Amino acid sequence: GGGFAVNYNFDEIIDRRYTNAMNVEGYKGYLFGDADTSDLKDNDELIRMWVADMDFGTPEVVLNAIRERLNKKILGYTNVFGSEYYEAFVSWTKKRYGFTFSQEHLVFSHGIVAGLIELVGYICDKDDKALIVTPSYGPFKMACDKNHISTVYSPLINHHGYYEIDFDDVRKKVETENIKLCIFANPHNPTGRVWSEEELATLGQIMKENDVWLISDEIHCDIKRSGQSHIPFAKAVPDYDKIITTMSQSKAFNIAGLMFSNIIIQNESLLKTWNTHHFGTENPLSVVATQAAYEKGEGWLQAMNHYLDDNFNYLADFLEKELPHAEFKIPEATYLAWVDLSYYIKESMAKFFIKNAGVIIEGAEQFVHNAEGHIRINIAVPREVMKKGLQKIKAALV
Amino acid sequence: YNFDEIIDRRYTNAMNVEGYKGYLLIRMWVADMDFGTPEVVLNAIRERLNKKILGYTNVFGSEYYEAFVSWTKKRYGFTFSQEHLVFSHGIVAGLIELVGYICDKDDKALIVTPSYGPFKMACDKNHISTVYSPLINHHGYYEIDFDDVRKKVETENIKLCIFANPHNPTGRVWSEEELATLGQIMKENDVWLISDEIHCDIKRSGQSHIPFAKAVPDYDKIITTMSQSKAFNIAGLMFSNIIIQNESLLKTWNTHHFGTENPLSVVATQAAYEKGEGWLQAMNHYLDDNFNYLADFLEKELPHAEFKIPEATYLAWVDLSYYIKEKDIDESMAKFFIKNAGVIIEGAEQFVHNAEGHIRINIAVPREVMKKGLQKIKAALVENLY
Ligand SMILES: Cc1ncc(COP(=O)(O)O)c(C/N=C2\CONC2=O)c1O
Ligand SMILES: Cc1ncc(COP(=O)(O)O)c(C/N=C2\CONC2=O)c1O
Repeated sequence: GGGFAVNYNFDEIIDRRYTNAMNVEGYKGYLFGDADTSDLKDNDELIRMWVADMDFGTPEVVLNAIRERLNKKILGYTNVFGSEYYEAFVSWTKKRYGFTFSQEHLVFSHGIVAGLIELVGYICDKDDKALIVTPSYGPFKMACDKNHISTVYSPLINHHGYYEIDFDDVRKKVETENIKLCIFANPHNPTGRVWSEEELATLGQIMKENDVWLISDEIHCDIKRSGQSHIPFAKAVPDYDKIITTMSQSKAFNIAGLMFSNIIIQNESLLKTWNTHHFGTENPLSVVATQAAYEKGEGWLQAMNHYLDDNFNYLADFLEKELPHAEFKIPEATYLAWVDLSYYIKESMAKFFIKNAGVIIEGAEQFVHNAEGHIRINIAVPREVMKKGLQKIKAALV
Repeated sequence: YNFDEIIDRRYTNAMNVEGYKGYLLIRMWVADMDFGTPEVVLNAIRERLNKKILGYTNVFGSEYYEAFVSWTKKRYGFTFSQEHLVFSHGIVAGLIELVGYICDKDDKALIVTPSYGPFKMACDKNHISTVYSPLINHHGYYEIDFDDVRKKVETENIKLCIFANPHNPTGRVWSEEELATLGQIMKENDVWLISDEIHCDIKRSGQSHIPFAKAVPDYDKIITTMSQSKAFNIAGLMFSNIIIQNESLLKTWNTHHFGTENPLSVVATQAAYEKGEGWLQAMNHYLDDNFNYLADFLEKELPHAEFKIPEATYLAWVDLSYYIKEKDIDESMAKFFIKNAGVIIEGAEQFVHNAEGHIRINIAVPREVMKKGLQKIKAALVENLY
């Protein structure tokens, strides 16, 4: 059955020390690069609310699938054979979004950023340009950089944390610049928008009219407030084979470390390129984990989302009371809160909050453009941890 | 340990079982083992699952480095610097990336042949042309043609040599003298060398491994790749070591490399270094006994085949030229043996060049499986021969 009867405990404090977790160990390198961080007090017991992995356990249904695979004793060369994996994945997309795609069109990457890097290389020639809306998940730009593809930004319009696409701006840029590709988060990181069919259709008709490819990164699509629906870009715009879809269970099931992602490529030419040029076999533990999420993970994921919704409600009340000049809207999707602290801001905000709050967040410097004065707070943590972090953030701003 | 155990590989999406009607029944083909990954490794992965979260991971601090370098020191007297250790998702992914950084459009790569095929495919993926130096064959004992290598390096724009130490498919464990001589050629011509040492811990009693960078310590363009994937039967975990001693290339890697690591892959690999030596020694003893049977079997039952016990690997390289000519076999020997023996092997076609007439037999299998496979191979060859 679907996992609805089990009581889960999202309040559980799970120790992440001595696990080589980037969340615990690697904030200085990620946030500050090669810069000197000697001014940071090494012995600060930091509350982690930065990188997008969860402090909630990967559900036992997923972990038990990995255990059963280990019991088969050999961890040799693996690939996705037959149709069982495909059937599990398309069953999920059909059921949840009315989205179907052919088995031939499904290929695999070792995480979605690796997929983006490879895709951009195949799609874009040296003098082609890519468009992103801003603020943006940073690896969308890094994937272009890695391929020597220049990026153009279209800043989203912001009303008090409710963001929308400036279609006039996108259209102008697509028409006047050599834009070959748009990389797009549906739903959006860091703003949390769940795009409507109408928004996606409007963007799709700009892309079709201008022969622009669009990669829809839907990795956050199953993390959303109760009652929200997700519409895949390729469902909203079903008449264009240059929409590529990326989805995984990494975010939803807290298995980013397993590096196994779905890429749906509807363009026969690009698919041939992928098929003949893509190198890599698959990790058996990663594939069994992901398949287990699709087949068995429904109940747990619902419970996780319900708990997150209560965390967002607490956060909203907390900000209203304790930081009334901050601006926040509960996002429609993701476990990431985007908070405008422009009023309180008088060095990078990530450095500020580590030094002055003992809290690790992400700031404007992590989101490319159009992010001034904001932080991103990861609240996929026990409510008690979130409370402690919010208290420290508040103390530092006042 | 019970290396005789028959482990079911069906319903595990294993290439070895599902893929052979695609890469081109008793399975003796692709290089993973039918021996279980050792419990000391599996139990490390189980312990890591008990920590509940499988999030973003990298190699932090020095415990991994300490484990790996203690292994290389103990076993080969080889040490290297922590700063020079980076990671790839398997060695072929690492080769593809390294070739891209090292070589430009009109640089060529050199490989000795016969070769592991992905050495050439790593060059093809980077649009780098490959040049072949055929090894010299003395009745299944292979040697480098130093005259040929010297010529090719001097008279063509060879930027990189990709080298297997020990060698696949011939099994050669190169001597200090061989490595020193080859290294000096490369040093004098300013040629990068990638020494792929993935088979280095699978070797006969009485054979000792010398890393290329140990034999040739004063040339910083020797790159070493090592893994526990072959030795511990964990190729599915896709996690590999690369030792880059050249500061410019290391800077390029650190700036341009993308990827995090799989926590289950890292724990597994670290466990093999920290706890694996006893199982590995036992496995090697059992493999040696498989080779002794194979050598006896071929001498008695297929006397026209040419075969030498390989110094390393679990892979037997067998010249069947005599039989192919006498029978006028006009299909690949992998098709021949699937159809006529019900045995899957790798034919000459998988090994780039200088391979015609040979097959490669994987004998990292229970001894009774190997015996059954060798019986069927022999029967298909001697049918209607005197
Ligand atoms: C839009 C988007 N695409 C792709 C990825 C990568 O997912 P993977 O396949 O690597 O699991 C992320 C991860 N979000 C990152 C992780 O750290 N903070 C973030 O926002 C993301 O937000
Ligand atoms: C010399 C050499 N290098 C690298 C690899 C790749 O190892 P990975 O990092 O992927 O574990 C192999 C695997 N040998 C292959 C595997 O199948 N048949 C063969 O000959 C090999 O022989």
